[PDB]
Amino acid sequence: AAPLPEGVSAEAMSSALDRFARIVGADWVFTEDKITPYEDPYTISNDETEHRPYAAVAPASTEEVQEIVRVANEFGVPLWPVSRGKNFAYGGAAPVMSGTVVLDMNRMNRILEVNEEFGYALVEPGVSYFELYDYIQEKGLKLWIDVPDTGWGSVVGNALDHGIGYTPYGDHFAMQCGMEVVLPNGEVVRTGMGAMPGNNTWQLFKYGYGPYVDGIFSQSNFGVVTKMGIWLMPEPAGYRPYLITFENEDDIETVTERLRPLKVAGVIQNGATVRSLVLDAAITRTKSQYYDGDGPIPPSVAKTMMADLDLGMWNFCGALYGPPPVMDTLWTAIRDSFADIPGVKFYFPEDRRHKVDLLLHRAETMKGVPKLTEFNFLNWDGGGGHVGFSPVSPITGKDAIKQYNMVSSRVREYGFDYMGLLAIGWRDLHHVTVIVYDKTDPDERKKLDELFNILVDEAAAEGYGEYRTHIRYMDRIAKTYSWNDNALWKMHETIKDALDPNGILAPGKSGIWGKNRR
Amino acid sequence: AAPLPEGVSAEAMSSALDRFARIVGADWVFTEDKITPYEDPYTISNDETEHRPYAAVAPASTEEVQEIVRVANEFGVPLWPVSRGKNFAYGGAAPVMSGTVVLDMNRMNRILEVNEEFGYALVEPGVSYFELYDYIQEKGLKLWIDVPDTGWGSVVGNALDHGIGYTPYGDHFAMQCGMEVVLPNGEVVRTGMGAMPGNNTWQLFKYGYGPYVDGIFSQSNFGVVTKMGIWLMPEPAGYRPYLITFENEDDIETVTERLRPLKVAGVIQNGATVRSLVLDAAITRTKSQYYDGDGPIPPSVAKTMMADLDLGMWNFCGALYGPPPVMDTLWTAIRDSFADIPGVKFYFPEDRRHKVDLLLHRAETMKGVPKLTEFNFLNWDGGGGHVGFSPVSPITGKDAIKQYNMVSSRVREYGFDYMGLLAIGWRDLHHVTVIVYDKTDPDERKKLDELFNILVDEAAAEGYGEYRTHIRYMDRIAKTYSWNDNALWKMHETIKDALDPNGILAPGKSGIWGKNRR
Ligand SMILES: Cc1cc2nc3c(=O)[nH]c(=O)nc-3n(C[C@H](O)[C@H](O)[C@H](O)COP(=O)(O)OP(=O)(O)OC[C@H]3O[C@@H](n4cnc5c(N)ncnc54)[C@H](O)[C@@H]3O)c2cc1C
Ligand SMILES: Cc1cc2nc3c(=O)[nH]c(=O)nc-3n(C[C@H](O)[C@H](O)[C@H](O)COP(=O)(O)OP(=O)(O)OC[C@H]3O[C@@H](n4cnc5c(N)ncnc54)[C@H](O)[C@@H]3O)c2cc1C
Repeated sequence: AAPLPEGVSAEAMSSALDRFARIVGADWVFTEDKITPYEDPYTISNDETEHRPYAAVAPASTEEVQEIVRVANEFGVPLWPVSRGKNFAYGGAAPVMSGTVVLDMNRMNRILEVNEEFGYALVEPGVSYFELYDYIQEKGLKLWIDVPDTGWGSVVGNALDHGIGYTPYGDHFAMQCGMEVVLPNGEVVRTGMGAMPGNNTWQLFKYGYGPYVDGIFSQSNFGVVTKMGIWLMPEPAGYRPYLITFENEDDIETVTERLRPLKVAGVIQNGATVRSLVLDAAITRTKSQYYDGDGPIPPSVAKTMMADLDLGMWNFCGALYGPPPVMDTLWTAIRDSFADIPGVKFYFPEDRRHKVDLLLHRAETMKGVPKLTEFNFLNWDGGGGHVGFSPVSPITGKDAIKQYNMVSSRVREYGFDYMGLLAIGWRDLHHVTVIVYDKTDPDERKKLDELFNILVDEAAAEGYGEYRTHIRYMDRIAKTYSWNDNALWKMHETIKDALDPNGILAPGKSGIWGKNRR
Repeated sequence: AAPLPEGVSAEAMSSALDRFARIVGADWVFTEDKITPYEDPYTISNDETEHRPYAAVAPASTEEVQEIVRVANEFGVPLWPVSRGKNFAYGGAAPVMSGTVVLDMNRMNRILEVNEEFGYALVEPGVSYFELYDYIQEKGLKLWIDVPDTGWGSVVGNALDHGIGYTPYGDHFAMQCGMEVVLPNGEVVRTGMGAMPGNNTWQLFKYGYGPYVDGIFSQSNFGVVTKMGIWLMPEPAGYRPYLITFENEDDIETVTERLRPLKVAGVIQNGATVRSLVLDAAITRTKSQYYDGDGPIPPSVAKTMMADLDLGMWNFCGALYGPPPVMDTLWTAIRDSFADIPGVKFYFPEDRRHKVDLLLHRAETMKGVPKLTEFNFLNWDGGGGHVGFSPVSPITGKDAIKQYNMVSSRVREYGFDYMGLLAIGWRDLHHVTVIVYDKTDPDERKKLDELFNILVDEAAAEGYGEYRTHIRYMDRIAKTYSWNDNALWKMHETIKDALDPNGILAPGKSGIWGKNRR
């Protein structure tokens, strides 16, 4: 069902696939029926010709990657690199442009080094959070990792896409240090201290000397990353996870105001996440257990869910790290910041009367333990796919309540339950909207797509721009960053054409196309 | 005395200078006698044709910068951008290539915003640490800045060169967020959230969307930065600076071993700096006050200096930040790490019996107060210039003692006093050598240059590479990063040729030349 990419003959694509099998072995080129796991699991498009991978190649080594790229250049065949291809909600493993060949690097799954005394790992793209965690536990190394939830994905791939987690080390790409890259011309480079032969500092110091370029290979089609370093947090002297609940939907305004100073100054040591009722309820319950109506849940049902589950309309999870005197002092500051809000409640794990419970689950994540759960937002409405919209805004009550109002209104009018959170990294607020939908139903897919377009449009007019998005929306989000007639993308295109003149790496990633396709 | 740059006619250079004065006004083009402050203050070269600026232009605004660059392209005339041009020990304001016109941006000195609730500033390149500090004190804003010592320089220029300071915010470029850049083609771009019109998040979130490119404009000739954001630390709830001295030169091995875990885990909240006797003595004394010999100081004199000044052979300055219970807990951990070393002593300010004193001075710096001092290493030998060599290494005793041994041996054999420190950022050790010399004396200049070359060569063979260097050595340091036949510089050159095909921005910065001069 997948078309050849525009400009590429069937002869060309056939020679390429052939030379690919000479490079990796015939068993490691997939076509035809074996392509289905490279499809987006959470379909949005109703046009079945969109975002369709033609083929996949799975190399064993950096140098194989290089040969493939050289062949790609030779026949004009475009590649879409994935590390493990678990980018669910963002298109999974699927390309922007139909007919692109997937460059699957899952087989390159070596943990090249884990260093306990300097707190780092050097990993290939195939390495999962589960495998890294399991390695560390197995060797008994006193290190924590930082994981998404749910905890599927590549350490490399998630970091390159600017992914996040729930410890002090939650900004994954900020913790990156050193990479090896195959450039679009097939040359291989190492960044930072890795460009110096005989260094023992690749993972100890980011910059090296000269222009700092690691960042240009994140959210990018400027090269293929084959090795990447990441800093790992030493196991702390203590760990106390907490949940603060708030009774009223309006509380999120004053909560955000109080969060701002604690986060700017670092009194809260990890990202602060304040989740709406449904998002946290969906960890241990489904909709049909509280309401049989087709549409979003009414208020009386909300109050029932709150009483059963000991949750609020807003649910703030964070954690304390370090020696008990430190944790005690920080807690005093945090708790005092919220004590005077009517209806507030404060919980540590021992205060949770349920044995299967939101805090108990999130406590795992904020300690860097990768988990899958039986229930999460995906099962709230008995199944479906999801998409997320997570634009950046200032940490103010005004911005938080305005986004909650704007988004919840539209989401509910479209027939979806509102599932949103307010996330704070350091100085950055994100109102994150999660929309679960029936990806098998074309009428729902249309509604979802339309809702998504409108949410982005209306958010952008208030000055809130997206930092990470699905393959289907990459062009749209790029057009948000339109200052001076798209001057920044004009520079990205200049760099693209110099590094990749034949435009063979992931055409359209981050809205970057290349001279032959612009 | 300054030659035209190679390839540029006298006609061409004359038209350019003319059009420059049409752009900025005739009063803001300097030539002839007014060029002398653009010379390197600490001459190394004995060839007086090297590193000589032909002229200087001082624009008032971004858009003037753009016009200049467009004219530079038109006549083939190369520019060397400076923010304030206080890069002393690195060449001052002077270019790598003689005949380059200095683009002096000192007049662009607006503090565009200082935001107390979100802890940031947006500054133009002319803004000094002194001016930023003075602004904040004047408005009574509860923010600290992070300053070099001595505290001259541009907030922008120092950060772009990967400069450092002495608070938790000591990695200046890591604290950068958002910039405006004039590209070598004269187009203007804003990075991150600044590329979205109507954002209020330029200084709140680094990435924006897509490839992260801010880094490529650091230590670079890829564009001219005209505005830059930087995060500022909220004033903490307490501040306790300390000095730990060690009696024996050999102690630095075990000291580095003990520093490693404290720094990796962040128990020490700022950079750790362990300075040799002379470097700290030179803050309050000169050589001739303790020894009249021409050569380096003997051991008996060292012991005299230690007893007078309450200093050791090694002197560790750091500081505690936050609420007293936190500072108390961290101090316990730090002090216990070193208590068992024979001859160790521990001081807070009230324990220093001298009123003019190393700890009292460094206490200012580790609180982000910019200062000049009457005495520092520059006056140790009655005057001269300086150069520094600060390569990266792992935080081990073995690496520290090996570098101390290697460097002190050669430095002393050349007739200089050893002045060195062990600096730790987070995971990175730097043995920093400071060499003070008589920049007026050509025999000393020759010795210094030779010593410098040899120190770099021998360090690099042990796997220790430099991250920041003088204009004279930029090509040399680039050749350190030589893996895969200089593959990283080959990529930098690809980017240079695409962004700057006429090679008019700072030819030779970081060893990056451009097609017309390679
Ligand atoms: C229920 C749910 C919860 C989620 N929770 C989180 C969360 O808490 N935090 C979070 O950050 N994300 C979260 N996500 C998003 C996503 O699932 C994770 O971020 C996941 O870790 C990303 O997949 P990956 O690691 O395999 O990346 P990949 O799919 O391997 O890579 C992502 C993209 O990066 C680029 N890329 C990858 N590898 C390379 C390479 N080697 N060289 C060049 N470019 C490359 C490509 O553009 C690729 O499409 C969630 C998703 C869902 C569905
Ligand atoms: C005694 C002594 C002590 C020192 N102590 C320290 C210290 O503690 N910490 C430290 O970090 N340094 C230190 N230094 C080095 C130096 O003095 C400082 O780093 C100083 O702040 C740098 O000068 P500047 O800020 O004006 O940078 P500039 O000279 O303005 O800029 C430096 C370089 O960056 C580039 N550049 C600058 N601005 C731009 C722009 N807008 N766009 C593009 N490229 C640009 C150019 O390559 C330029 O040559 C010390 C030096 C001496 C002599």
